[PDB]
Amino acid sequence: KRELNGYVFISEDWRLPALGSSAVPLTSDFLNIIYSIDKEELPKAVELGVDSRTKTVKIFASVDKLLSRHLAVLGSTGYGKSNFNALLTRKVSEKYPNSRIVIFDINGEYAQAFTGIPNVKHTILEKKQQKGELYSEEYYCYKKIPYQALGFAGLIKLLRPSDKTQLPALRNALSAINRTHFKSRNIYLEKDDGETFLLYDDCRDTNQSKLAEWLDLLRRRRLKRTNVWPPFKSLATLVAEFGCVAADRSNGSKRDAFGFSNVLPLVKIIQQLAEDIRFKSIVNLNGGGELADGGTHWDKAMSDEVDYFFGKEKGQENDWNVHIVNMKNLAQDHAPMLLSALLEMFAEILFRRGQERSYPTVLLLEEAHHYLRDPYAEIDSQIKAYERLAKEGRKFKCSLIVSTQRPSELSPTVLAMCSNWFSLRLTNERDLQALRYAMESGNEQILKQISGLPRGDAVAFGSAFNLPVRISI
Amino acid sequence: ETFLLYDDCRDTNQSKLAEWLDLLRRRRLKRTNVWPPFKSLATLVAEFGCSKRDAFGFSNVLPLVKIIQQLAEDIRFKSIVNLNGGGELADGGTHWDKAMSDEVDYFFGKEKGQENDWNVHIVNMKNLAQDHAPMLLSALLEMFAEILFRRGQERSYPTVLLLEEAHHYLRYERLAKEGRKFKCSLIVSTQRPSELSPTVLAMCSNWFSLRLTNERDLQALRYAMESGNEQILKQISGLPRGDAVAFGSAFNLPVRISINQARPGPKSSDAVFSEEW
Repeated sequence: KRELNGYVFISEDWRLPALGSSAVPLTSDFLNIIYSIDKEELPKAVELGVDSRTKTVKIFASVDKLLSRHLAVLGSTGYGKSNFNALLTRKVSEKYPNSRIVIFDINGEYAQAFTGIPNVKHTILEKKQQKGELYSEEYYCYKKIPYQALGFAGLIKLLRPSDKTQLPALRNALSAINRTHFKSRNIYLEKDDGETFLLYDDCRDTNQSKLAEWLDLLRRRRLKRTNVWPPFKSLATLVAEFGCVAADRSNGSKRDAFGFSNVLPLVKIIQQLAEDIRFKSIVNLNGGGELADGGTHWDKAMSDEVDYFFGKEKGQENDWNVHIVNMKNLAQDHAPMLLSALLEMFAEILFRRGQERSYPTVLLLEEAHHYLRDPYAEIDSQIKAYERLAKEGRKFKCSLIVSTQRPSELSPTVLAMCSNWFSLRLTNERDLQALRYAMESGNEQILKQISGLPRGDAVAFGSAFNLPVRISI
Repeated sequence: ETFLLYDDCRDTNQSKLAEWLDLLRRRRLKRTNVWPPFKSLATLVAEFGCSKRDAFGFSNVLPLVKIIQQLAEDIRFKSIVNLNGGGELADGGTHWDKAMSDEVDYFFGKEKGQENDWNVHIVNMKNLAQDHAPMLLSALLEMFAEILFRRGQERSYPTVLLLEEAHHYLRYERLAKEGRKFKCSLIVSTQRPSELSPTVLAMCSNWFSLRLTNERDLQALRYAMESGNEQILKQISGLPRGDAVAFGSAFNLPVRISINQARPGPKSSDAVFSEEW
């Protein structure tokens, strides 16, 4: 209808046309009027593309409500999905140079087209340029992660003890890591008064009538602290030591073969995992760190790495705006177990940070089905972690962008939290059926159209768009 | 005389534990007056699961002790529920009864015939994680039902209960079937009616349906409707904002009305990522 100011469109379907009325099609001006957006969204809008039917009208979307909730992109990789993601990220970056975006890459394609943007870094798993300088190739730094961040629960999960009394032995061993004195091959210390404490390396029966009280005073925690982080082999020796000793009734010792028989799988798996090339190249197992007093050392060993990957809080200056994490030298076996461990820690840090200080964040995880779902197990531990991360993501300032190619393999609960959908061509039936089951703002016509979309054509529907439309880009 | 207990299957003082457990089961020991810490269950299970503590029967109870010790040091879980104890214990066998009754009386009001203070209660749970809401909320509802049964018909008081976003934890069902008998009412709010059990939608007598779009959700509504026709279900697929269709025992004929605005409204706080950039 025409008002004193201009043309306004109203969404209601309770009025019907009169009998005998003539019908005419619509021109470019009417499409412009219909597909427009409110005036208050003009400063917050971004160009996205043009419709594939008429190629005459430009369609804009409010960033605030597009990224306030979660977002998901579905399609086939290599047919324009990567181009769409790169274009969306690049267009987001240009409007606000002071925006923070983190990208978890799988193959080295997303870093190629991001050149010419201030505050761009790289990571593969030296020379640093000044602030404001653009980005070119051959400016890639190197880094890796040590095992101090995995934590008590992380080591428990990786070792997966599932027999006998292995669990209590591991708990006792891991409770005595801050008080392990290590040298080239000698683990011993003299006392302050003058008494000398010694340990042996041979696995033989020697003066074990006092080894029980040695471990007793170790558990009592009245022994000297340490200032260097012990190497990875320390836990193997510690777990081997426990369970082979016993307390005799009077002046004796016992070498129980059953205890060593029960313990041997742990040392076997530890030594098998220690010797590796595809794994040993990511985990810094050497140790040689620095400790802290007070007994609270676990928190910082994770906080520092969370800060390194994702940045600092408000009020503390940061130098990077876009941080692509390019990973290629990771075997397909260890990806779901290592990558999924990087998100629970981020969720915990987000909880600890609180509402008082927080910074807007955009995350662009790619190939979700590779690490969100373990392909050689049925345990849904990753499901709980992901859903807790998503739940905390809306309470605080965070937003995810899921990007997969085989929607059937994804858990059906994953698509529940998303609010907007971008879809490409799909050449299967199971993926379409999965899409229809767990979607919102549906329409049968677009669902039929998406079966035979050509190259470069995508559909969009959600809370941001008032009327679903197909765009070309 | 005192005897100690450990966890790591220690081969220490394995001579007289059998008579200790025999006397414990025979109920001839001394009773305490303080609540033990929650972590003691791990040691109790370790002791009861094995004149020598064999390691073959211990393997049969590994998952239970593992889970109970895993939940012990989880920071999120212990921020909502107490795990320290230290309370008064009465004399007899009614110690659980008061422990449930006092908390239930605190939460869901007091018994009729006694003075009360509040008339409207708002329970705010934003710090509770989504991985733990079902268990705690279902436990609270079960406690409420169990306390309701033994209070009696003549001692009950009317109560209206609102349950927002109810499909997570209503998915045991004593409340929905005894609410009428024990003078209690429920209001259900859910944006996905399919997840709700098919037997809970039948007891409702009035319906206030806003706009729905998914095809599966609308089919579940047709299955359990009892006071409506197919002529009005077509309007739901295109209802504008603020409009609703109502039908039930309180309406002579189905109607399509536009709801008013409440002043003051609720806190619709929404995060803005453009002002801070």
